Amino acid sequence: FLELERSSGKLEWSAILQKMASDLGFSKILFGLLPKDSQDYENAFIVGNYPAAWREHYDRAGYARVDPTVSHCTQSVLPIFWEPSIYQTRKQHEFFEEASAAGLVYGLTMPLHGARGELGALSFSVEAENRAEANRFMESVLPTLWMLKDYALQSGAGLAFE
Amino acid sequence: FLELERSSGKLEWSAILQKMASDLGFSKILFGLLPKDSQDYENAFIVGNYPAAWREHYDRAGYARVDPTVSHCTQSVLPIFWEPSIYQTRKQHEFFEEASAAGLVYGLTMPLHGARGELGALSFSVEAENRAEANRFMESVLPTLWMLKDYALQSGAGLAFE
Ligand SMILES: CCCCCCCCCCCC(=O)CC(=O)N[C@H]1CCOC1=O
Ligand SMILES: CCCCCCCCCCCC(=O)CC(=O)N[C@H]1CCOC1=O
Repeated sequence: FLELERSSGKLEWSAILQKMASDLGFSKILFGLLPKDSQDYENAFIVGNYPAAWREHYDRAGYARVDPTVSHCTQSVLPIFWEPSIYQTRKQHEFFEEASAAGLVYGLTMPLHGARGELGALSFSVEAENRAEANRFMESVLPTLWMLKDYALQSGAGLAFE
Repeated sequence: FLELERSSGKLEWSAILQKMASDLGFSKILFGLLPKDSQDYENAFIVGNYPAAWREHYDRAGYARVDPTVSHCTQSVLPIFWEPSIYQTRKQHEFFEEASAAGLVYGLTMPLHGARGELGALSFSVEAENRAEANRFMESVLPTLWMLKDYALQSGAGLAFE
């Protein structure tokens, strides 16, 4: 964990975080953070290895308003796993359909709530045969991810905002 | 963890929170929470089994402004262990002495920061022969406490502010 705070630049920080997650079985991650009282998702500090095309489409299509993982993070500090049942509206189902196309079917999002009011999300996406297997994979490393999201929050907020 | 969300009142919640911690090896705990922008450290939402005489003395002496765990919580999301070196000022050394006499020698504080901008702390105090062994035992249950502090913050801020 230490290496995240004693890293020095965003490039290096992002690599380390990507490697920690990868080491926990996750090939794709996203770390997004907004400062206090903000809503400018355009100017949101973003880190990880989501497909670049998905990221740009996401941002263009205003999907942050449709993404149930985002609304959830505004309302809780607890993780949300990407289950069909979180995608409820037609919009959300079509978002689900596209997101699954970019290779984001299975995963979870840890809400991020910082000391200085920072708001964010750390998502981990995993590859598996089915949901039952994906969930086993995630559940096995869940207490580590839980520590990791707070470590990432503290060090990344310092990067993004100091 | 669910037993915490499935409880109805502060009475029931506090009993569950205290029993979990005890089952985990911690004889004393303190769960304190404030709403957003609050500085009312004395008139806060408090739960746990610290000695009653300690709490009364603490608040009356405005110890939340001296107690290093509280100032750390304002700035971070990461745990502060109750190490000798965190008490640096003379006022903190006199605090440390008085807390040691309440039996609060070995422990850690988890900073709490909620979705609706809640501010607080969840403390766990352990009885051990020495700081070597205490840190050892706290090390070994830290991933569980890490998950637990967020489950307690999410359900806690509910009962307190709704
Ligand atoms: C409350 C946090 C707001 C600040 C964070 C920056 C704003 C938008 C950043 C994108 C967040 C996501 O992209 C969430 C995610 O990982 N969704 C998964 C689920 C299925 O496919 C996906 O893309
Ligand atoms: C950012 C938090 C401010 C609001 C939370 C409630 C208000 C203050 C309540 C008292 C907090 C403590 O009591 C902290 C603690 O655990 N101190 C240990 C360390 C050695 O002796 C102790 O008593």
